[PDB]
Amino acid sequence: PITGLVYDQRMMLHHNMWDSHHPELPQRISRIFSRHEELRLLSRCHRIPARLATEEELALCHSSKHISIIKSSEHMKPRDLNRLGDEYNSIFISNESYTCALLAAGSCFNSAQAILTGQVRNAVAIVRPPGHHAEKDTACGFCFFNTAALTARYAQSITRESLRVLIVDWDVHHGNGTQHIFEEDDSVLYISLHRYEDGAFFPNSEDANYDKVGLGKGRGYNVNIPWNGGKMGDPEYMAAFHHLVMPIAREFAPELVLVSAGFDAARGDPLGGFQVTPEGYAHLTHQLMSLAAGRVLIILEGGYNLTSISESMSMCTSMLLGDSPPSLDHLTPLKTSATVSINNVLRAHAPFWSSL
Ligand SMILES: O=C(NNC(=O)C(F)F)c1cnc(NCc2ccccc2)nc1
Ligand SMILES: [K+]
Ligand SMILES: [K+]
Ligand SMILES: [Zn+2]
Repeated sequence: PITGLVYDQRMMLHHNMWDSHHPELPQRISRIFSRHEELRLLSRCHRIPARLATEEELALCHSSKHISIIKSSEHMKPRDLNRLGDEYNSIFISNESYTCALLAAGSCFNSAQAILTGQVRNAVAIVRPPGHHAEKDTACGFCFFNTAALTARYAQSITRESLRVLIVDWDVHHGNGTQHIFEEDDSVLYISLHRYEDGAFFPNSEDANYDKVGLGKGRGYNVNIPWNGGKMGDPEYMAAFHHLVMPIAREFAPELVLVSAGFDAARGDPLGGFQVTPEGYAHLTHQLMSLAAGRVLIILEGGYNLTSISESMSMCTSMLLGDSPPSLDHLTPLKTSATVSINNVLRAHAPFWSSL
């Protein structure tokens, strides 16, 4: 019963040279690492090394053009870097960005390999830049390559092509990239909870609504749980897991669970406006550990309050290590709109999931 942990300080070299206080800070990953140290969680984990993804690995989800453009930024002067970054929605680029993104992806491949070969039971990946907004052909929302989507394909590449991978994306934003990449795929079940506001929240697309259930062979294998009109917190997320995430996941019977674990739904986050607590995140993790024979990989996505994300992700790792869930606060009655969101998803997915 071993928990893997990957962290490599080289991943802080990706930085914003015009706005050094941009919220996607290098010290996001070092602060999470430090909090694992001072909670004495780090020494309880088995350290998994980082590595670069290869270009061939990137091609599992991304076009050759996009790979070549981000790759070319390593040798760019600042004027090129600022101009290229401005070609995307919410991207900054430095000469180190490409390498950091390769390290983020490769760190997760190694963690997935360790899980799948039984060297560890589960694992946590403290990586940046994040991934779930990255599309097949473009960068977006602080993400260059879709680390979680790539890890699901990497996992299938070292097992069998049809390995059932569940991606739970509890970052406060919709994983537009992850949805698109697997939208026609029934071997990767994508479940995202996100602040939506009828499309008035980044990434600002109706693709995130509950009626997008997947396409072609993938119909039923895309589950959007969109939040509207309400500062959601632990009661709402517990309810979504009880009514939607856990029943669908158990029916799917994944062989590997990837968490796109953004922590910007956390209490205190400057962008998300939500109030999921560190103990809420522990319970969400503890619940996901009842799937896939405990084979869970927690991948850092967003989350921008350094104290909030450090405590929040440390508590997830505590659950991975087998610690008992901390007690939740008395769960207030669900915001009315949250009940409406859950009922809309239930109606959308009852046709495909008999457990609903
Ligand atoms: O937090 C986000 N996405 N969630 C993730 O996990 C990500 F890290 F992969 C996010 C992405 N883009 C934006 N654009 C707007 C804006 C840019 C700069 C500052 C403040 C706002 N916003 C929020
Ligand atoms: K999400
Ligand atoms: K899918
Ligand atoms: Zn986010």
